Amino acid sequence: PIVVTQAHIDRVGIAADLLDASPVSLQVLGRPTAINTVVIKTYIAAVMELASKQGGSLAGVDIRPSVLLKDTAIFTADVESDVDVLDTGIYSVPGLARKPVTHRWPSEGIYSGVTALMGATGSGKSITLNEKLRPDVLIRWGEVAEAYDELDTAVHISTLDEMLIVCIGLGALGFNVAVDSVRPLLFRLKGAASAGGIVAVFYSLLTDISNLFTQYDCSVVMVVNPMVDAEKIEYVFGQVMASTVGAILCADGNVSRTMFRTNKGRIFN
Amino acid sequence: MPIVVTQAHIDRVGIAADLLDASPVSLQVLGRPTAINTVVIKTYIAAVMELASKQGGSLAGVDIRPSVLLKDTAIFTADVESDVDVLDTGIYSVPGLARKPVTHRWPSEGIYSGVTALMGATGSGKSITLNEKLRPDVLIRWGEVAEAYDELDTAVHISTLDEMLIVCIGLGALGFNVAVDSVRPLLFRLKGAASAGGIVAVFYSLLTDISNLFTQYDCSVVMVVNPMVDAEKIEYVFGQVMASTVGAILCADGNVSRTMFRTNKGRIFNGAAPL
Amino acid sequence: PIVVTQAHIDRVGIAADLLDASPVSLQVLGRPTAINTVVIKTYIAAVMELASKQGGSLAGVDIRPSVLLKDTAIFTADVESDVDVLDTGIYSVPGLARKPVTHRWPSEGIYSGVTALMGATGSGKSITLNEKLRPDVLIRWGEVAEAYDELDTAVHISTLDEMLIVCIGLGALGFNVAVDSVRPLLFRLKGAASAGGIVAVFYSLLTDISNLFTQYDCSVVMVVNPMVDAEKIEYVFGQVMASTVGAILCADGNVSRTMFRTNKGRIFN
Amino acid sequence: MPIVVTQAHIDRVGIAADLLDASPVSLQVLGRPTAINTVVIKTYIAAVMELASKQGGSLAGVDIRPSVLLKDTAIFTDVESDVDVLDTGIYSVPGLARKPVTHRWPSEGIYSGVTALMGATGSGKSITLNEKLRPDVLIRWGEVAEAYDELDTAVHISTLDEMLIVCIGLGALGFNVAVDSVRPLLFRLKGAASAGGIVAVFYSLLTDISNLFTQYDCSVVMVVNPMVDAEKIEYVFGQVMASTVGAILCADGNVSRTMFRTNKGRIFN
Amino acid sequence: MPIVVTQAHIDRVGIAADLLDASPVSLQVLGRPTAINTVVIKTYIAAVMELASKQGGSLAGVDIRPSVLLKDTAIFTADVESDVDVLDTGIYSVPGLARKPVTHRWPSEGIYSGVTALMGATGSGKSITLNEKLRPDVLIRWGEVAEAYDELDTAVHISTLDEMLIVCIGLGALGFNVAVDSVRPLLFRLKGAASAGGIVAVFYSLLTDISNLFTQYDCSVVMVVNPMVDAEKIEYVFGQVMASTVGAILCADGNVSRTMFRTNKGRIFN
Amino acid sequence: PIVVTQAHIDRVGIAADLLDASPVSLQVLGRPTAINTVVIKTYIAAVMELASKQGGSLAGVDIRPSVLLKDTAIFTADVESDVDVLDTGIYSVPGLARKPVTHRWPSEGIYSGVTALMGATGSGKSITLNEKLRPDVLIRWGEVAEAYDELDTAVHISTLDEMLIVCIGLGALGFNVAVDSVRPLLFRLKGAASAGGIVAVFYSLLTDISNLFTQYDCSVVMVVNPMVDAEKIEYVFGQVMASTVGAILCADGNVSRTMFRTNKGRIFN
Ligand SMILES: Nc1ncnc2c1ncn2[C@@H]1O[C@H](COP(=O)(O)OP(=O)(O)O)[C@@H](O)[C@H]1O
Ligand SMILES: Nc1ncnc2c1ncn2[C@@H]1O[C@H](COP(=O)(O)OP(=O)(O)O)[C@@H](O)[C@H]1O
Ligand SMILES: Nc1ncnc2c1ncn2[C@@H]1O[C@H](COP(=O)(O)OP(=O)(O)O)[C@@H](O)[C@H]1O
Ligand SMILES: Nc1ncnc2c1ncn2[C@@H]1O[C@H](COP(=O)(O)OP(=O)(O)O)[C@@H](O)[C@H]1O
Ligand SMILES: Nc1ncnc2c1ncn2[C@@H]1O[C@H](COP(=O)(O)OP(=O)(O)O)[C@@H](O)[C@H]1O
Ligand SMILES: Nc1ncnc2c1ncn2[C@@H]1O[C@H](COP(=O)(O)OP(=O)(O)O)[C@@H](O)[C@H]1O
Ligand SMILES: [Ca+2]
Ligand SMILES: [Ca+2]
Ligand SMILES: [Ca+2]
Ligand SMILES: [Ca+2]
Ligand SMILES: [Ca+2]
Ligand SMILES: [Ca+2]
Repeated sequence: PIVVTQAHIDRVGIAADLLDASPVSLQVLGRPTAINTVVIKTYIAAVMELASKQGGSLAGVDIRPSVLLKDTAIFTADVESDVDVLDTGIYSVPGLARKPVTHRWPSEGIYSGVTALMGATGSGKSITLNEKLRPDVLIRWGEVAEAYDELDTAVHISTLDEMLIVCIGLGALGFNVAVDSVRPLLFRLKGAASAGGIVAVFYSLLTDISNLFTQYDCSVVMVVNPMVDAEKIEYVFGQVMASTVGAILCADGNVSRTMFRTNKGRIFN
Repeated sequence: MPIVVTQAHIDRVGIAADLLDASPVSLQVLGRPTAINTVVIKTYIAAVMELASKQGGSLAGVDIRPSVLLKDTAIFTADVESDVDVLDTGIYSVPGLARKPVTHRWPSEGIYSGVTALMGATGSGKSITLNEKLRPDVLIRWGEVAEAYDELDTAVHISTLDEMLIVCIGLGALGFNVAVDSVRPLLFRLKGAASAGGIVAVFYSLLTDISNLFTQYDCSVVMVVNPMVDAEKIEYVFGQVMASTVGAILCADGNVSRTMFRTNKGRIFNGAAPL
Repeated sequence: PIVVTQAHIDRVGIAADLLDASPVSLQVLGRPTAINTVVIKTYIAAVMELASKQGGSLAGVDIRPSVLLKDTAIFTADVESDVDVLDTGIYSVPGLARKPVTHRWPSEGIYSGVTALMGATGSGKSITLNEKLRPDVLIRWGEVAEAYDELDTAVHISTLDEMLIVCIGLGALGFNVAVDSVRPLLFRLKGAASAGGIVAVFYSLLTDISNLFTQYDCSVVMVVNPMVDAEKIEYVFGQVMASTVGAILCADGNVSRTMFRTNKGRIFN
Repeated sequence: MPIVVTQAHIDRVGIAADLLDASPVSLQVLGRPTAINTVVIKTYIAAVMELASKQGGSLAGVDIRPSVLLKDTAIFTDVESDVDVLDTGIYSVPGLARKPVTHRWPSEGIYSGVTALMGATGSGKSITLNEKLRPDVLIRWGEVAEAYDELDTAVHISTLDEMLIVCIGLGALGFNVAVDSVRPLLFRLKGAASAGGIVAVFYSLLTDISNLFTQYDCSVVMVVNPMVDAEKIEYVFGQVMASTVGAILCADGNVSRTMFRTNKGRIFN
Repeated sequence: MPIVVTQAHIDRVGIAADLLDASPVSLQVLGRPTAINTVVIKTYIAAVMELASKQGGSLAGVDIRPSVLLKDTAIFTADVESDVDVLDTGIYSVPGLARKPVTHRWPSEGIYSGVTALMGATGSGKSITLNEKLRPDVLIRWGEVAEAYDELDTAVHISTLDEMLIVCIGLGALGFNVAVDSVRPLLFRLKGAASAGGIVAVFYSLLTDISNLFTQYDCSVVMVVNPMVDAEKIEYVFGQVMASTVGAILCADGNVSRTMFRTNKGRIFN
Repeated sequence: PIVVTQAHIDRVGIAADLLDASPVSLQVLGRPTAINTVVIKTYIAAVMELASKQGGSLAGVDIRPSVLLKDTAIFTADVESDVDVLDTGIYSVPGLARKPVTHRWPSEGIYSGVTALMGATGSGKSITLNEKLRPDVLIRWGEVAEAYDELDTAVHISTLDEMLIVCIGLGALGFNVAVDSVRPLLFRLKGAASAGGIVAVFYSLLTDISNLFTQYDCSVVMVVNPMVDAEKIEYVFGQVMASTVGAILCADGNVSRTMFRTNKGRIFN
């Protein structure tokens, strides 16, 4: 189940302070788009109210944003992916001047941010995620019908707005949030593929997503499976390590390589 | 050759209407998420049942084509380019099922509701395997040249993607074993930059979105997917398709080279089961 | 000459019925465009009236649509080849539920549809067509001045609309229509080249053209010459076999391979 | 060096006007078909004859340039190169149903149309043209300052409209017109390169240009030098032979291969 | 860790304002040339000096971020595509200096004003070399994940390209040793057809335009440049970057592989 | 210094004449754009007045167009580089019917036009330019801070308009003008790369620039260093020789190959 501890209730105020304190945006190949912080706060309030009506034990089905919120929009006419960078400007989510909040998951003493669970198709990413990682909240998005969908920890979303709402909203409260998968975004990345058979803005997006979680004290594990050649996966994994707080590589059902940025330092395997 | 409507199908009509009304769905490709008008599918089911009633249960595939039964065949309800910022359009994937999906005996025993993808190079024996080994109840024929399968009473000739989804969701929800030969009109018009495997990445997302659309409406559909891909990259593309569908079949030299089915007994790779 | 028999005159009514019975469209990389059936009927009536001015014998020059019709348009603001496929929709010309009408040309018992005469430049396609196939009507499009242009069977067109008018119009009446060449269309096909150095929509167009002829009981032979590498022609020919009712490959002035879908079944060489 | 107007040229003026008025023509590349204003070519012929009358018939190439004789040099009366082929339509200039008028230049008994003077850079194309071919009128387009520019046969143009005006205008009258070179058109041909490292519409354009000259009884030699690999030139030359009435290949200052479509048939070397 | 304002910096304030007003500048990429609003940089300098006055000259990088000091962070003053005719937009390159550039002691002795590119593969030791071996006065952090360098009092966290240029031109002109870790948010968003070396040609033009912008405002800036390039193609790109920057440093296996600096004693290669 | 001789003063009238006599344009992948000749004349007049105020000895800094002219625009809504060639038309600057004016620089008896100083990065182009070629006026564009910027011959420009103003303006008067570099124009050439890893319109632009100088009796040396592979430079230099009046190849700090079109003929090394 998804259980709401006193620790989560005590974080509600802090989560609001974090969201209000820093105005954030996101950019991909178009123009920077602001994130409406209010929506995330509204989601937290709705989750806590429902957790209250229950015995602290919540069902992932009941906490999906489409059910709790009237509108699921986070981003507040239309720009092409091939527009001059000087006409749109460039935005990256700012870093944290203070020391980031540490976590015990996915690794001991890991800083707040994003962890990328990498590997070829059928390498055992989903298996590693649910058996070895054991997340508190499992966001299921753009994945086919599996055994993980019947889990009470599973929260089924449709949009990128919904993913960020659940990730920032619940992650800030202290929950160990995971996403299986981020394929709907990755498989719709438009642009000229750079070195490694993948668009360069992919690495910028991982950093922007990681810093978004670092700023809101979230520890999120994302399954990242982009369309890349069997031999080019090693290069891409190395590049992703330079763009995320955590990185896990899967091969033949087992964990091939690891990287975690902890309070004890950067740890490689 | 005929399409027979059992009491089991008649009893599913209400259930199907509820499934459609219960969840609002959309679809996206490289542009803006587009809503699916559920009403049209319900209207199609009502028209099929009414005609099944006039005839003696038994129906001809020719008579159940949407262009004949419905005044308008539109399912999707100004114009966006395939190269527009992903943040200005947002991203949509059809949501998964929180409950256990309805199991089926076709195309494999104890299979979950969703989509099965019948892969293979040209002349690998996809259409042969589909009609001889699989034996579907309803055969949707789309963007295929004149073959023996067109003279079959199970054959329903469509022209649009809207029509394909109407027949697939409409009849599939009622319990019919629906098949699509081919899905090529869609595949050959996929605009975008080709990813690893000489095919657009959104192709795999579309298969998952189509699979979940059928999982939500308790459909068991087999779609024959013919990719414009090099002889050596077909193995990679299949491996990728397996991770995007409830069922996958590879064809090579008139036979079935590889299979994958997500059953109630678990995920089965290359089983000892004749189709 | 192009001789009009009583058999052709008796088909006029049936041709009009076939055209009115089914509304058709066509699509390439843009949006589906409807085919104005009326124009084809008007062309048939004009050919029959001229046939009547002569002794049933017609000169190919006199039956060109630009001469017989006030407007040659068949397709009834502007869409790019890289627009969302969900905004335009997808269209394929529907198949025939009934048995297709059989023909004696280009092969015995062949079903109505299209035959693709393939081969490298100077492989003998035009020679094979005019000497071995010997068509009743020879549509000449996008080909330089040759001996075939002085033939009374030759009808010189300029547009794709004109090609379909003569192909559907005369083909429905029972004439053995041939197109040399379909290069104006092929060489202007915009889009990213798929496996085999050719746009994938090329194979969809051949199927849509074939089914358009199957629906109107036409037996047409089109010279399909692709800008493809000398060794990649075998792959493309195999791909075309899956998209047409007939397929003929030319090499060194001789017929290399054949494929025909007949009443006796699919025949390979 | 001078351009002399014979009685034979004066007697062709009426016929030339009759050929231009008889058939309405257009041209297409990757966009939409654009009509050719025939009147402008007639106006040019009348201006050349009027000047030939004032002088002794001995005209200077400098004095017969369209920019000097005509107030407006436009022959064609905004669409992207990546637009749906069904929204623009397809156009190819129609073939001649009658036998084409034969010429003694560039080869004996050659049919009216276009001849492509091919070869690598510095293979001796310009040398072969002026020394071995000896053209009556030498159109100079997109070429650096050479000895051929000081010639009284040289007519310096700037636009494609001007090229067609001088080619059709003077060529119809019986003059042996040559173009060195067609490089500004070829190097501005936008689109995805097909087999041989060159856009497929290049071969369609050569056929459309050839048929335009076949219809107006012109015998034109165009030096065609597209950006192609040193070893891929043999493939491209073979493909061009299937798209033109004449084809000449240059290597090490000499003529490597030749192809001409004559009244005695197609002659290869 | 702190950012100290010397009398030398205070004496440069007037000169900096003169340099900015004297020459109107612009920037171009694949679109149309866009003017740089000089006033914003002057306003930033005034805000930094006023805060340095309230403190004891000792400033925290966090307090000097433009988003905190300025109401509006825009430097560039409807929308053009990256594939538009070059003749319809025109071409702009920031002009060179007719006079001798103002030399510095950092990143190398007697190096002319401009930009230095800190190159290398991912995890080659660029960030390590920057903070340990280079020791910058001001460390601009942009498009980089949470690291130890973010807790430094020299660290100034930006979000936009406008902010980067404000801090680089503003503080660099006063004489500060400014560094950017990194410029990945601009590089990874560079739209266009990749030229020889698996990278867009306008990348080299941008480095020269950025270099000259610093040369004109007597700025000594070190930018870590890490574009998506193949493991073996990095040598070619580094050689090409040397022809586009005043300084160039290559990193390999945590150490400095190669160097290039344009100094008063001449161009020095390793 | 930049010294103004009586020979330069005597050319002022001839320069205005040459400029008024022929209206010119320029085209790249868009539409042809006219060059305002008046601006070049205005620049010449401002340079001569300043030369007359000073001792004839000028400073490159004082003759920059941005300082002498109120507006630096030469070209007089927005077209994409992928637009139909038939909708924009094609323009090439016309050739000279008369003999081009000869020069003693960069080679003896060389015709007026452009010389391309080619080579890989650090091949010695800028060293060869300033030590071996010794230009009168040195235009500095798109280059980092070097020793050449402190020179009194150096004139710092920002736009393509400014480059043409100084090149045509001072070049017509008899000055030996050089551009280091033309990289801001080369590196911003949008379009599909042809054979040799470079856009085909690059060669057309060199010919158009050369002919622009041939028409205005200029002798200009431009260092041309486009992004091309280390082994593909030989092919490109070969194509450039067919597009310019002069061509110099640099390697290992010295001159590898040369080509000059002189009054004594074309000289190769
Ligand atoms: N092609 C295959 N053949 C056999 N077993 C496979 C195949 N693909 C996947 N599997 C099995 O599935 C497991 C991986 O499951 P899963 O976690 O869902 O992979 P992923 O999330 O990386 O796509 C493997 O460890 C293996 O047991
Ligand atoms: N090139 C060929 N030569 C011979 N037989 C062929 C050829 N292509 C296909 N076939 C035959 O057709 C069968 C496949 O038919 P079909 O099911 O329609 O293929 P698909 O649907 O995959 O295109 C093969 O098993 C074989 O008997
Ligand atoms: N380059 C060539 N050299 C010699 N003969 C050739 C050449 N190209 C074609 N031919 C001749 O022309 C014949 C083919 O003519 P044709 O039917 O017009 O070819 P296609 O229509 O395929 O282009 C060949 O069989 C051969 O006799
Ligand atoms: N790189 C070169 N080295 C030596 N001679 C050359 C070179 N390029 C051209 N030539 C000379 O120029 C002649 C070709 O001149 P030209 O007719 O103008 O060629 P093209 O028009 O094909 O470019 C050759 O026969 C040769 O004598
Ligand atoms: N894949 C790796 N395996 C082991 N150590 C690594 C790896 N990647 C980076 N490192 C360590 O990190 C150091 C580089 O850190 P850093 O300066 O942040 O690199 P960069 O800024 O170039 O990405 C290396 O010297 C090494 O000690
Ligand atoms: N990578 C390098 N390593 C060493 N010296 C170099 C390098 N690149 C250039 N040089 C030096 O600079 C000289 C070339 O200078 P320059 O003319 O400015 O080059 P460019 O051709 O880029 O204009 C060479 O002769 C050599 O002394
Ligand atoms: Ca998975
Ligand atoms: Ca089939
Ligand atoms: Ca032929
Ligand atoms: Ca030449
Ligand atoms: Ca770093
Ligand atoms: Ca240099």
